[PDB]
Amino acid sequence: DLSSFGIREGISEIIASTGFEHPNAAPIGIVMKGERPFVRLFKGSHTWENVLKEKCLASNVVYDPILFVRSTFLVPSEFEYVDAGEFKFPVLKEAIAWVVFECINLRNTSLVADLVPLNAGFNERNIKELPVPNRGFNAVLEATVHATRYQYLELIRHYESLASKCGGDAEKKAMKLIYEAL
Amino acid sequence: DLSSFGIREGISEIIASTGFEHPNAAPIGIVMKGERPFVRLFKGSHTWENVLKEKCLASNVVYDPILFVRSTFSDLVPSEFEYVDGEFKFPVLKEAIAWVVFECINLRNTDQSLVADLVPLNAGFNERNIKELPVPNRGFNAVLEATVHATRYQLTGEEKYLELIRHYESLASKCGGDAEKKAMKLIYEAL
Ligand SMILES: Cc1cc2nc3c(=O)[nH]c(=O)nc-3n(C[C@H](O)[C@H](O)[C@H](O)COP(=O)(O)O)c2cc1C
Ligand SMILES: Cc1cc2nc3c(=O)[nH]c(=O)nc-3n(C[C@H](O)[C@H](O)[C@H](O)COP(=O)(O)O)c2cc1C
Repeated sequence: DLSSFGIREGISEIIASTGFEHPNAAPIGIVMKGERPFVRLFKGSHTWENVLKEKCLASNVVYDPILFVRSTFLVPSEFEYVDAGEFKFPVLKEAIAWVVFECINLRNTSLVADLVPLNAGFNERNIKELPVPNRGFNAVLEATVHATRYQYLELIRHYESLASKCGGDAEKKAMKLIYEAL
Repeated sequence: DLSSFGIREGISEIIASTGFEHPNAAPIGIVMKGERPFVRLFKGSHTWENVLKEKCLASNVVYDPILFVRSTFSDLVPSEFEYVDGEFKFPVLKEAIAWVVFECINLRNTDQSLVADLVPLNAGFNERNIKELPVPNRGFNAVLEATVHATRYQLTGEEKYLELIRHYESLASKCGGDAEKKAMKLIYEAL
């Protein structure tokens, strides 16, 4: 039941892990519009390269804005390996919940692929506080989108003030990290 | 532990319930920056009037964008609330994920706002209301922003705001589910 692992109606903003041979993480929206979940991957990214080669991707639900930003620009010790068929596949140690997916029906449009769930897990250890809407966290999320597009600088500058007004220390540090990264 | 009930560092966007004698709900940001949480209420609102008289307010954590927009632009009906416990009961939302009843203290005017610190009196969790895992969704986030800009459009009349609402409608349509798309329709109807 994908809903329990954060894969929900609309576009769920998660951190996608890929790379059996070298783990990689990057924010990705998984889309759910009534049928199988699917992804639309910008061509050229390591996520795109990994899905083409390996046809596997895992979702990682993350509420930490620092992790979102660091993954927009993670080292192997940050990943753990979980069962994906007879292979093991990297997910984030700090994931609240993960689902490993086989990527199917690959088609260029970006690269689009539908997702078939292989295995899923929940990390009780990782939920310490109750999630609550925070416009500062939302602002960091909008900044990472523009950062990725930039890879826009003017736009990132605006979100900074919302992150500073509404964010906690973690949102403020994440926004600092974006500024440093570019 | 307030973080267990959704009162976290920074400004937590919740729906505040107030009104011993007639329950009222409205989106409000509770601010936490190292000490007691506090609220900055715009003068003249129903939440403001109830805090002034009663000095009590409850946070309600809500992930439903429909309830956000309805509480912003409408009156929730008394059947949407339930009563929880010092002496006297106090209204919280039945659809709240988690609620905290606070005594409002140190009421002070600054600017065109009433500021109050918050001392928790009681708190609860509604297991029954968590059915899916929360996940960041830019459509939900767009609904939140659109509600802010819509209130400013009512302020100020500026077209700058209708243009922003249209951009957020676009994200709600792309990224949201059915609930977000319904929420945006309610914003439009309200305007
Ligand atoms: C919140 C957010 C959502 C994103 N969603 C997608 C997406 O669904 N598809 C995509 O290709 N890129 C998406 N991106 C952009 C990628 O995260 C970005 O290009 C990333 O840095 C690629 O890194 P990689 O080469 O390691 O895969 C998103 C970025 C942000 C911050
Ligand atoms: C996301 C969001 C956050 C808000 N935060 C506050 C706030 O913290 N303080 C405040 O006075 N009004 C805030 N508002 C505006 C009130 O929600 C709005 O004026 C509401 O209509 C008040 O209704 P009431 O008269 O029933 O109190 C916020 C609105 C939105 C949509």
